[PDB]
Amino acid sequence: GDERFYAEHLMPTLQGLLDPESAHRLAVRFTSLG
Repeated sequence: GDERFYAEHLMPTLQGLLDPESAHRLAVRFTSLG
């Protein structure tokens, strides 16, 4: 794991699993799902 662990497990993780647009978009959907 290098290019798929440092770019596929770091970018979408550090800048996607808690991003104001990536994490908020995937969260708001579950928060306002009903």
